[PDB]
Amino acid sequence: VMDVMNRLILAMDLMNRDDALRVTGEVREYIDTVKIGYPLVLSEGMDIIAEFRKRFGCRIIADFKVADIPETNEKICRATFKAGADAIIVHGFPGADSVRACLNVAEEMGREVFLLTEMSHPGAEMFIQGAADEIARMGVDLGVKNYVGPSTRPERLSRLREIIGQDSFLISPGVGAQGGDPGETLRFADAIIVGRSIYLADNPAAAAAGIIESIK
Amino acid sequence: MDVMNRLILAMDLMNRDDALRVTGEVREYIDTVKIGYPLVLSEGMDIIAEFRKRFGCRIIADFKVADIPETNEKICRATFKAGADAIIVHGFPGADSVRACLNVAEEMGREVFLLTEMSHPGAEMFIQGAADEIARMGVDLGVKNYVGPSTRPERLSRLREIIGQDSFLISPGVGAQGGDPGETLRFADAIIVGRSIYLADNPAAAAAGIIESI
Ligand SMILES: Nc1cc(=O)[nH]c(=O)n1[C@@H]1O[C@H](COP(=O)(O)O)[C@@H](O)[C@H]1O
Ligand SMILES: Nc1cc(=O)[nH]c(=O)n1[C@@H]1O[C@H](COP(=O)(O)O)[C@@H](O)[C@H]1O
Repeated sequence: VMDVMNRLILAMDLMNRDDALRVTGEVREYIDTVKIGYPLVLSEGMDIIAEFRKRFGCRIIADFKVADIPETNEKICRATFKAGADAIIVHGFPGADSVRACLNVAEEMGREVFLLTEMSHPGAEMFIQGAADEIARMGVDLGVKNYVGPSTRPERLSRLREIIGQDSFLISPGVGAQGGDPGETLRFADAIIVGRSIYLADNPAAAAAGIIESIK
Repeated sequence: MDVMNRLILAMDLMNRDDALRVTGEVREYIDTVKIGYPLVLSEGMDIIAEFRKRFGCRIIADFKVADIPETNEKICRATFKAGADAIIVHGFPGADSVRACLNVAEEMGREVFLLTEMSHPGAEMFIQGAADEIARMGVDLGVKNYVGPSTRPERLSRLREIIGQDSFLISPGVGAQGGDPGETLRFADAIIVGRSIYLADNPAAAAAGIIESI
């Protein structure tokens, strides 16, 4: 599994290059793993992945929540890995053929898929939650090794960990701004994802150091 | 929206030169192009403005937005700043996520299209069982534009029933995935067609043939 420094992944959702680079640079002593999503990529281009690599030498997880038909999923993954992403986040809700298409590209290109089962926001309770245990089981059956589950629902995060087993790698968003607690989340997740609590702080380095101290 | 010839081109070529050439070849037959992540992630969001400049077509951004409300609002902002007229959003992440997109679209004078049931086989596993409820959620939220599957005309018909004749419905899965253009247009206002046109020997003839059948 990826060795995430301090078990802390930065969700870099700032939307301009200058701020995103500044904040990431400020927290680089604490965090070697950066999640980059569409807010930054649609604002600055896929070449932002290259810039981050060049500047920081941090692993990059492309949080693209890939959720299309198998053929389009393959293309999205190929474009994403071409750009230098280490891993990509894929939705499970569209079903097994869609997830398999992503896994096939990742195997071909020597990269990793993270399967998003249950989401962290309240609306996830409407449709996703009821499918999430089966999505997770589908992942295990497909040979998925890396998973994403919600900090905001510790009981659900615990069930996801049970389903995937201790050997699988589990990362969890919803810590801080959405209400999840870092220590409680780390009972089940290998690493926590944190965005606004760090990138909106007056001193992102101090914010990162504080979270890390609180999980020692 | 008034889609010329009820035909929307799904421009999923991944190289700017091919995408512009092929779109140029079929421009006399369309006025609406769906641009997705294959082209955007390969060539940049500036491709949208380029399509507007070259073709003056309407642009639907097929981004199947599927994040938390806060991230959804950022995605929609970036997308509309790039010049998209509309964005496709998944309904399965629930009402708050959809609402976030609706809010941004209202601010910038654009439209949200709600994707309920998808066209590929895997849609049967989780999406299909939720699709009617997702459509009723769209109705509650005041969504006027929807996407449903050409490959399952009874499911497309049901979607039309739920949303009513006044809502706008577009449908992918025509051609390559097995959906029929004429049957799909019994229920949808417009069909989305990708590979059957853009992978054709003669894309212009492919489009003209389709339009001849409908
Ligand atoms: N991928 C995600 C799946 C999810 O269920 N929840 C979630 O917040 N995310 C993402 O994680 C990050 C959470 O950031 P924050 O709430 O710490 O700011 C954002 O990039 C979200 O888009
Ligand atoms: N947005 C979609 C929802 C969907 O359910 N099926 C689908 O194919 N799409 C998209 O429509 C287009 C279908 O293209 P083709 O099958 O005609 O090549 C592709 O861009 C897909 O990503």
